[PDB]
Amino acid sequence: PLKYSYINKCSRFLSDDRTEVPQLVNANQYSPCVSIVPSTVWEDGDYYRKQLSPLEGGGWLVASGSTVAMTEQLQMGFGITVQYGTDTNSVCPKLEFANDTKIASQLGNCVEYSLYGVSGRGVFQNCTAVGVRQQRFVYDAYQNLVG
Amino acid sequence: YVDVGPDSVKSACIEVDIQQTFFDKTWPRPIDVSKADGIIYPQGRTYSNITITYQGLFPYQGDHGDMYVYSAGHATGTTPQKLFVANYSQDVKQFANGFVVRIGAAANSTGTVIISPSTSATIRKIYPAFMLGSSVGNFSDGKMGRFFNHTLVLLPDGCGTLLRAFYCILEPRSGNHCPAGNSYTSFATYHTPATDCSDGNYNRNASLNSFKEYFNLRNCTFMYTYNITEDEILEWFGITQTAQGVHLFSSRYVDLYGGNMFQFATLPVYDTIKYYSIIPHSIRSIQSDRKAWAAFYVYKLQPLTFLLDFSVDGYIRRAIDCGFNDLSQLHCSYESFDVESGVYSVSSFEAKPSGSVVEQAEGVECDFSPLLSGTPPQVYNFKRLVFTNCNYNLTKLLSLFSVNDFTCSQISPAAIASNCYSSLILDYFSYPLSMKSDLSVSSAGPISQFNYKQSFSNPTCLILATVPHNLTTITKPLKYSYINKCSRFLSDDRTEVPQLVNANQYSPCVSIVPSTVWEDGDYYRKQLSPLEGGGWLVASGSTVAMTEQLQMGFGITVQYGTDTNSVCPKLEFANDTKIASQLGNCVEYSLYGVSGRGVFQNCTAVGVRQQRFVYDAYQNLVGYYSDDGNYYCLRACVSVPVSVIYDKETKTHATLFGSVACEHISSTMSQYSRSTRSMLKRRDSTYGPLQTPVGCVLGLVNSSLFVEDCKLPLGQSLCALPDTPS
Amino acid sequence: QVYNFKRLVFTNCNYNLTKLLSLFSVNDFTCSQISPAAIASNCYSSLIL
Ligand SMILES: *[C@@H]1O[C@H](CO)[C@@H](O[C@@H]2O[C@H](CO)[C@@H](O)[C@H](O)[C@H]2NC(C)=O)[C@H](O)[C@H]1NC(C)=O
Ligand SMILES: *[C@@H]1O[C@H](CO)[C@@H](O[C@@H]2O[C@H](CO)[C@@H](O)[C@H](O)[C@H]2NC(C)=O)[C@H](O)[C@H]1NC(C)=O
Ligand SMILES: *[C@@H]1O[C@H](CO)[C@@H](O[C@@H]2O[C@H](CO)[C@@H](O)[C@H](O)[C@H]2NC(C)=O)[C@H](O)[C@H]1NC(C)=O
Ligand SMILES: *[C@@H]1O[C@H](CO)[C@@H](O)[C@H](O)[C@H]1NC(C)=O
Ligand SMILES: *[C@@H]1O[C@H](CO)[C@@H](O)[C@H](O)[C@H]1NC(C)=O
Ligand SMILES: *[C@@H]1O[C@H](CO)[C@@H](O)[C@H](O)[C@H]1NC(C)=O
Ligand SMILES: *[C@@H]1O[C@H](CO)[C@@H](O)[C@H](O)[C@H]1NC(C)=O
Ligand SMILES: *[C@@H]1O[C@H](CO)[C@@H](O)[C@H](O)[C@H]1NC(C)=O
Ligand SMILES: *[C@@H]1O[C@H](CO)[C@@H](O)[C@H](O)[C@H]1NC(C)=O
Ligand SMILES: *[C@@H]1O[C@H](CO)[C@@H](O)[C@H](O)[C@H]1NC(C)=O
Ligand SMILES: *[C@@H]1O[C@H](CO)[C@@H](O)[C@H](O)[C@H]1NC(C)=O
Repeated sequence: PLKYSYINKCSRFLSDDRTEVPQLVNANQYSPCVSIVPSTVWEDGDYYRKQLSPLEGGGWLVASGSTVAMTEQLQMGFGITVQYGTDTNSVCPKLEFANDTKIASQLGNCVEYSLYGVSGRGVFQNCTAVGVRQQRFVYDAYQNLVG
Repeated sequence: YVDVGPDSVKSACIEVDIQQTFFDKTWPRPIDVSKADGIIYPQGRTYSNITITYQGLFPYQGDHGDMYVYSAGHATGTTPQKLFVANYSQDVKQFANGFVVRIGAAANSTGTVIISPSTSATIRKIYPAFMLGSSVGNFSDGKMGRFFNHTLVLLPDGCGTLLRAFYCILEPRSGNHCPAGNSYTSFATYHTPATDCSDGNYNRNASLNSFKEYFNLRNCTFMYTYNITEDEILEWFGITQTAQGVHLFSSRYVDLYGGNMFQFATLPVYDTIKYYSIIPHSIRSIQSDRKAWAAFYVYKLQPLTFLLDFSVDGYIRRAIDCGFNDLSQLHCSYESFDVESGVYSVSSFEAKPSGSVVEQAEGVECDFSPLLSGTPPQVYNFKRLVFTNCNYNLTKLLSLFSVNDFTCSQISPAAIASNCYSSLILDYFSYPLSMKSDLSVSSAGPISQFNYKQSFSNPTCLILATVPHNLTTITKPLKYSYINKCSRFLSDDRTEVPQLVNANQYSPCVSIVPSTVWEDGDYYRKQLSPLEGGGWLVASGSTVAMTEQLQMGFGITVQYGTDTNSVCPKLEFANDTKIASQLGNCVEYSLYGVSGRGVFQNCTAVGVRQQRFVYDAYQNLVGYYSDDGNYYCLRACVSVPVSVIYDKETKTHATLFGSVACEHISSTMSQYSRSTRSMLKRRDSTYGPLQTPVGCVLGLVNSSLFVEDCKLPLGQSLCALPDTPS
Repeated sequence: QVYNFKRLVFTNCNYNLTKLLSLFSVNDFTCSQISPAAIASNCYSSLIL
């Protein structure tokens, strides 16, 4: 980027032009003020305003931003999060299964396991097939895997 | 970007006539929660026949939904004419934690054409279209629902066997009857069955192209398609949004028969949805070829708790909305669909609150002129202003400076501005912003070690700010200065006693330190008096360069009280229209900034007079003196206890309101308990309330029978008989 | 820019994040509710960056 930049203001002016209320960003979501802010901030302290319609509840959207000088090598940041699902846990590290043994039946002992990233320890048995298909995991009222 | 295919052959569109009065119908469809209608299956797990409670987004049991019906447009004779559609294009709704819909439930039945209802045509399922996005606004003709940026588009295309979805930018068209044209009425889409959906060649692009005739796609970033096959059976569908993106659900893929939702698909879009609307559509079919279509419905979702009856086959078959009734509350508490017969307690009524009155005031604007001129103090020299009896508007003060640091411990900053107090105290000082890293109310920096501290017994706030170029009556210190040490030497010349500053007090070392520190690292000493046991006062300090604009800080604390609360925000009492002496049964109130709710009564005037309020041994307000010379007593307000008689043998119930008596009873309650009490009304809509010696009851019937044991005694001699066995 | 975020999500897939990490020089790596090593070895319904 020409300069690194960010929004340092995002609030709505009350229609009576005195009172004002801030609009803090929602976790994991874009702030609403992005609708008026330019893709980069052209100059430090740049600001913009939008009149708001009675459909919008009135007032003026107000926003501003600030900048930081560019560098010879780009500097970057990342955010990383993960989500644990139940039958959707298909994201994994590449498998190390090569040069091992056939799985998973042993029957056998109550062997440690992971299925689609769901860890546990236990023994398996030939069973019927209660409800319901394609949910993969089955649980009791006590939050213990049943099968 | 996405290969949506070619732009429309013309910018022109078919004219749209609004025929909405033809479409007004009353065909409500309340949710059969007992049938698990509209239930979304839990994510990723399944169960045996055990019943478990669960929490998630769900429809309300009593919701009748919103109804929309698609219909044929105008055609006459053997050919198509102009569209005749509903005004649904104007129905913008806020997104509200998703929704679910009912599609085709009226299949294999007959109804009417609606636009030409005399035909009495048989009805068949038709699939809905929608648009979602973060903003809406006026069309250049002032029409409702124009959209901004990119929006979700969901449309069946041609026959229902194909479903499409997109994320793209719409563009208005200047053709006649189109959004940038000035002949525009309202947007609509259409299908033309005469050639569309040929049996050997279904027209997969039919609906998209009619959409394209009113808008030009730009920047399409996503597209999806899905495979569907025809089946007139009812299907459920819905939408939710999470930080993982939008999710789509349907009953068709897994539980076509039972209707349980499953997550059929997901979407990559992470833009938050703020608005939702239904896309209007019409059939271009020939006037003798018209076909009526089955009704379509929509239902809102909310994060409600439900009992769920899983089938041994893993389908949810029954569910209980816990908040639907007091009866439902009982089932949820016992985690079952069969509570043992008995009398049971249920939650009480809130007793019907009403609008506020206040007895605050009075006073004059708090003079804040000491801050408007001269040089502010060094960190150990603080100025203080005590404010009592006066009115304020702190935002007026905020306009005078640029604030570079705002923080408030133990109180929101909005509240401290709006709160009324026994006192308001402001400390103010010069402060370079180079030192702002060392200052917070909890900071370990030398500024707080030796120059200033605040008590935490009272809520506090802090402000750092600088002077605007038009505030030059305020002036700069030669240098900013601070004490970076304060201790006293012991008289024996081997040890030293540190002296951290006390909260809300000047450091003792100020008595020797100069009004400014002449040089960085300067130190000073004074011999201690013999009354102090001798030894030497010691202090040292440091400086910071002067800056182009003066930099300053503020400390704010407030003091709580009752009849001493004469410091308040400026107030306006117009159109209350009355305050104390106006009753009332439950009203909100504030007296001198003391909040509460209750009812007042004209009474005596126990002492001590003029002491403001009056309290019991448990610190609850008892009553209050007023400037009308009248003592008011306060009873707070009185809640109504509730209980329920339940007869599982006949599956019937009845209720008791306790000691409250039927004189405060009304057919509906604003007081309030649970969203409905209609289950009682199933018999009691037709009868008056009945007073009993214990209390007023509903649906009891005064039989005057004498029975030795009801197994449902109401206490005293009261006894509710079960109706006779089946 | 920080108000312009780009997001990647991953489902159904296999990874070796240390090979990804080799492409940049990291001067700050921290995490919460997970060790920085375990986030690479744990399996998930999604991975979000
Ligand atoms: C389902 O749960 C019930 C618990 O109530 C188990 O008990 C049987 O339920 C059926 C259906 O109500 C009755 O007809 C039987 O008489 C019940 N058995 C007994 C001993 O009371 C039932 O075993 C469970 N089913 C499965 C497949 O686990
Ligand atoms: C599922 O949908 C896809 C497209 O969304 C279908 O794919 C093509 O469908 C046309 C329609 O006649 C065929 O002529 C093509 O040969 C199909 N392409 C293929 C099979 O690669 C597909 O037919 C649908 N149904 C399925 C997979 O059962
Ligand atoms: C009316 O439509 C319903 C679906 O809306 C039909 O229900 C299906 O009918 C078939 C044919 O007998 C059954 O095998 C299925 O079990 C039914 N349910 C499905 C597919 O979910 C019903 O038969 C139709 N009735 C008439 C008279 O046409
Ligand atoms: C998004 O919408 C806002 C108004 O809703 C508009 O000002 C902004 O330019 C849009 N962003 C685009 C078109 O990239
Ligand atoms: C335009 O938007 C405003 C904002 O609420 C709305 O009240 C009005 O009905 C719309 N149409 C016209 C023609 O002003
Ligand atoms: C037990 O498992 C085998 C395979 O391990 C399977 O073929 C069989 O169907 C199962 N038993 C029953 C009763 O289904
Ligand atoms: C037509 O649109 C209006 C919105 O202006 C809506 O309130 C009304 O319910 C619609 N239907 C009618 C008048 O039948
Ligand atoms: C969208 O189209 C516009 C046309 O002006 C172009 O500037 C932009 O790069 C496109 N964005 C894509 C293809 O993501
Ligand atoms: C004079 O001053 C010091 C204490 O400040 C002490 O030496 C002496 O006792 C004082 N004189 C009298 C009479 O107290
Ligand atoms: C009611 O209050 C007024 C003063 O506001 C007083 O004159 C009057 O005696 C009071 N009445 C009773 C019954 O206490
Ligand atoms: C109910 O019936 C008894 C029987 O004598 C009668 O005395 C009483 O007045 C009736 N009504 C009420 C409200 O109890």
